[PDB]
Amino acid sequence: YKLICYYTSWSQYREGDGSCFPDAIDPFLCTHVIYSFANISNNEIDTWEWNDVTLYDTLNTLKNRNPKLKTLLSVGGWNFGPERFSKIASKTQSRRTFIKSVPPFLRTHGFDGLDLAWLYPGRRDKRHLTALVKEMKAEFAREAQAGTERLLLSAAVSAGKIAIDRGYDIAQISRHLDFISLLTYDFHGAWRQTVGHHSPLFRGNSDASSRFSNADYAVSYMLRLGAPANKLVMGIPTFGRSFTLASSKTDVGAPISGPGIPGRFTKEKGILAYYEICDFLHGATTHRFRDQQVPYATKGNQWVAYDDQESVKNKARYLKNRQLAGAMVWALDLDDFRGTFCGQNLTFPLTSAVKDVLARV
Ligand SMILES: *[C@@H]1O[C@H](CO)[C@@H](O[C@H]2O[C@H](CO)[C@@H](O[C@H]3O[C@H](CO)[C@@H](O)[C@H](O)[C@@H]3O)[C@H](O)[C@H]2NC(C)=O)[C@H](O)[C@H]1NC(C)=O
Repeated sequence: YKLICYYTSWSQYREGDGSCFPDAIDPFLCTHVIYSFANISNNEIDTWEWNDVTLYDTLNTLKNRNPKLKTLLSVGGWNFGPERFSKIASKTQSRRTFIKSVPPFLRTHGFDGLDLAWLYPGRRDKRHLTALVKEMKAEFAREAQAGTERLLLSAAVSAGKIAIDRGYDIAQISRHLDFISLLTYDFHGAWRQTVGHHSPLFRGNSDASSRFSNADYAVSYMLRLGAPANKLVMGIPTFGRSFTLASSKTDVGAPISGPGIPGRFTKEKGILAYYEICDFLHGATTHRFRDQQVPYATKGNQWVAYDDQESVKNKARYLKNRQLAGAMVWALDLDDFRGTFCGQNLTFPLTSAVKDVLARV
């Protein structure tokens, strides 16, 4: 069982305790840690924050306390134009230049692999996406000839039926990717105004349309398109999505006027870190969609959908019963990394819960 964990580079800037560096990571918690978002310039992989070289180095030293740890660097992300990616993949000339530029870069900074986070391929990208992966892996097999351990190659994929049908050739890229991470937590549309859970586990007996929006369906679909169970990694949120109610209605279906208010440390509308949700929970009413098996809390005119220890152990068991390769946790830095915000003196509550379940059988 794999436990891929993402560490986001821009979490250093957060004020107070909110600040997180490679430093705070438990060497023995995850199996793969993915440093989040490198850039591309002149069709060549490159750093993003000025001190990426120092943090790169800082993270890669964890491999000194734990030999078996493996780290990878991710390319793209949400603040990286889709188009920008799409331009590089279409022109074989500019694509080969990018591919040729990765090995070196990783070997120098100490990573054991690359992670592609092209955030959403369009109908016109599917063919090139397949080209990019295919060729990139060929490059990695060829470079292992130099007598060093072959670099890994993976990818962050959407879990939206429509998104997959539109831009991914799952059967084709499944064979060159070392492992695939399903973004099973972006389900409730950024578009419409209705309270809903972004990462539901199950269909949920009460609501006909868009059953395609839950981890279970996303997973069953990928297996059908051709992805091997031994390459799928299911995504698990370590954050919550907030909304500002537009009425005293709190139950499934209630009106919304927009995202929720900012977090004191997170400072971003609509999102809250797990440690912020821990402080928010005080004096809030909790609820739990029994059909989907996922939380939600309300307080004042704020309605928050999130994941606790139990909702997370649940997804972990599911993951196991379908025999998937493992779990993926988005943001170690959104988890209670210090462990001084959520009751129990434990550190990394959620990611640990996933790990305990994974080490069972
Ligand atoms: C990831 O890589 C991007 C592509 O290289 C970087 O971008 C830009 O490259 C230049 C420089 O900023 C931009 O054009 C600017 O350059 C000069 C400064 O010499 C300015 O005078 C001019 O006004 C422009 O700002 C381009 O806009 C841009 N290329 C694009 C956007 O297509 C980008 O900085 C980098 N991202 C980060 C955070 O490193």
